[PDB]
Amino acid sequence: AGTSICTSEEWQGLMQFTLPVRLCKEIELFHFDIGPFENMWPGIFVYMVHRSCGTSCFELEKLCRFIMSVKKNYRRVPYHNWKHAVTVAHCMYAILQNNHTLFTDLERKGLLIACLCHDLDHRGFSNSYLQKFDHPLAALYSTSTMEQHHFSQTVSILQLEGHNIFSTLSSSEYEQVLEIIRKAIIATDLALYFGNRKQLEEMYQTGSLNLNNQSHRDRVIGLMMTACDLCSVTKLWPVTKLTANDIYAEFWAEGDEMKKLGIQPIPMMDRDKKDEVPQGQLGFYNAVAIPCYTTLTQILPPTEPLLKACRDNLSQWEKVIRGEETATWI
Ligand SMILES: OCc1ccc2c(c1)OCCO2
Ligand code: NI
Ligand code: NI
Repeated sequence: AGTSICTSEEWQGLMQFTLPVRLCKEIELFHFDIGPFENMWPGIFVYMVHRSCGTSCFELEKLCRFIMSVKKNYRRVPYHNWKHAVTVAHCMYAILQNNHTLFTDLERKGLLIACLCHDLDHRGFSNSYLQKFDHPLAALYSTSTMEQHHFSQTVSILQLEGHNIFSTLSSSEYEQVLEIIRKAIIATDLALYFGNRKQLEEMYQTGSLNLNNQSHRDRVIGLMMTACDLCSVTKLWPVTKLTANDIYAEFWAEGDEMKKLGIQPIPMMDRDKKDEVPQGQLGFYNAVAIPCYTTLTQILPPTEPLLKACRDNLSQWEKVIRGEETATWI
């Protein structure tokens, strides 16, 4: 109930934080895994913002309050949590650094912030669940239900005293950046990904894709958001596999609630159907992840390492299906 706010100790601590020198080099790479460095995650975000947008893009105090308050409004759920927020932001940083001048200063700061915020106050339940059981949120937001809520949470945090990192923008640039963030967060609704990707593949293959056309830009940015949101599938296999365990803990908890409401879940959400998981992953990679990174690589050639890693992980799920897995730790 209400919007949570960080403590003075929390944001002052982030302000004083210094990143270890060895990580500077690592943070630039797509395959970088934030996993082993939990205490450093908010500092890693400050560092990314500073490298991409400059140390004077945001007032430091407001930025540190914003970040630690964003952390506090992520819930202690197995997957859609603070750790996922930072992984997705780190992916966008790597895409931006590799394609820096294609995007405006306004886009870069808006997109890094949109990624950190894009799953804010997630409860561990899908849009499917919310709409099936008529949660109050599905009443307010008929489509892209959680994603409209995530944007609303983003705006609530900007409105806390001393948290508005965008105040110093011109009134016109302020409206523009909030629209960038809104569109980017809405785009993380995978329901919209399928149409967006299909349209982009068409525009690319006919050569009509034009980044000077606002509706095209919006679409490319949309696909960036998908690519960052799904980026666990572009890490090294052990990291990808561990994250999948977290995703499924959420799914299985949702399916458990459905059974309580008299309805059997989709197999993916049924903890009594774990044998079906590897085939389900194969279907997910073939239908979503591979086409996403394939199209993104056509449009932004330097994102190619995301696609190569995704392909390597598809191969590992194929090994699992064939019974060729080796020892795994949980
Ligand atoms: O982050 C990778 C990822 C996101 C969503 C998924 C997923 C993996 O696998 C099963 C369906 O949903
Ligand atoms: Ni989401
Ligand atoms: Ni997400």
